[PDB]
Amino acid sequence: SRRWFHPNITGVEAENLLLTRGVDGSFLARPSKSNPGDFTLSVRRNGAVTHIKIQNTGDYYDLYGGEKFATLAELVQYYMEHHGQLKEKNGDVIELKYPLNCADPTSERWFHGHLSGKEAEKLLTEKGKHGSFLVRESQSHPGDFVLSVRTGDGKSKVTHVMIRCQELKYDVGGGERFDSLTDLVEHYKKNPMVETLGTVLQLKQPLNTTRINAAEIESRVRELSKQGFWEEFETLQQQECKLLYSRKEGQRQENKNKNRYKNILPFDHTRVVLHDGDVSDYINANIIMPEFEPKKSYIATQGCLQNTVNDFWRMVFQENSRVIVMTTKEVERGKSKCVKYWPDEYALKEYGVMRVRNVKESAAHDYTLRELKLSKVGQGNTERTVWQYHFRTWPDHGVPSDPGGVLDFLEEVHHKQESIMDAGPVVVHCSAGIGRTGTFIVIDILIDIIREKGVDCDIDVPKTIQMVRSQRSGMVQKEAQYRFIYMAVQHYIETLQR
Repeated sequence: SRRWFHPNITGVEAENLLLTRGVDGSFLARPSKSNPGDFTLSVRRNGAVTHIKIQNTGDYYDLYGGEKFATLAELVQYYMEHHGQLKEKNGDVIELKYPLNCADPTSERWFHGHLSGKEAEKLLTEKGKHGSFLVRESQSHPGDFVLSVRTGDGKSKVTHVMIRCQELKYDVGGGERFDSLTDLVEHYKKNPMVETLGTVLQLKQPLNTTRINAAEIESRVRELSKQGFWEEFETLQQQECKLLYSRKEGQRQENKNKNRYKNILPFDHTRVVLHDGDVSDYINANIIMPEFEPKKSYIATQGCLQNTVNDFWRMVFQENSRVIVMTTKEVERGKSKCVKYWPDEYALKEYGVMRVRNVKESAAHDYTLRELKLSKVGQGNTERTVWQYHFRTWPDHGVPSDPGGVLDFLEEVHHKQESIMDAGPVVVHCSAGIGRTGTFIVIDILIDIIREKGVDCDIDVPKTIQMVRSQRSGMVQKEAQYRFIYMAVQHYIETLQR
């Protein structure tokens, strides 16, 4: 439902498109062909198109020479409405007014392309349930399309609705003619077709094409590497307009300086709220609570700023967290991604009301473990041990070339968490708390399913990531992190089968 994203036009085609069926204020987004992994926002201005470059780093999105953002959709939403203002060479505003929509269905979850009617029915027979649907290119073979829906031994059935494609518009056989399959699908999702005898063709969810058996990940990763990692990742990105929840508190003027990046904010419905303060209730952090159709939870947060060290420790104590995961080096590559928030070994420091004492550091190859004792000043007895696992060897660009460093790291983290009864959520941070942080948390979630349920269980990487992204914006930034997640689960899986 991210309709203004054109998954493969050329920037030249994007110009003529904006100049012919757009007006001043029209815009679209497309992936950059010249800068793989980055994006171009094309905008019509004074009857001319300008192209704004957006870099997707492993930590955020970077409007070149401007602000950083968690997702494309949050970036567009910012300028279309909430605050924003995007300015010219001098100081004249470039206004984003009118999304120019794309008709390409190839990235949509429900779209399957070349597919027979008997293979679709088998797919819906097998993995589907009530309301599961898919859209394939026409059997009876014209150049039309077929909507296959599963409704309802004979209690269930698959119904095939044909979709006419006539002079660049789509329909079933009566009613409205739509500019794209996506508009058609969204329309008849909201207004279900009814059969002559009353059967309601509800469209409740596209047929799941991404869930696999965990024991079978080696073959799926093979298929994905030959359908493929990039297409699967783009299909997930195409779902980000469903995740534009409000971030008002982080947007309050009093909280602006508590964000390392002003537009990378915690969702209100999941943010960590600091109690018993002096505002003083705000930290850029979200509970991540995995849910699927007794568990381990996480706090995803940014790296401390100088003025937020004390609230970070307020958070750790309040939430009874006993394990921190730091995914960024102590000295990175010149610019601070996190202010040091822990004492040196055998030292101790007060942080506001909070006292912490570094009891011991164990140096491993890929990480340092710091044993810290946190307590409220004046009230030793509120004291508890917090174990800081500082991951040291994550590369500065890209992901690690082997995930064995991360897996051993997370194994230690998991056993420590398990050793403390009723420990609160594991704290995880990186620079903005979404990219690297998102990668570590998703990996640990999937590995946890396999630890409980064993190797004969169902895992679904895109849906797990979408579930995480509804609790903090832009979790898991790039395709290389996405592949890393599959790779990490694979090597974990071929260690239990051993």
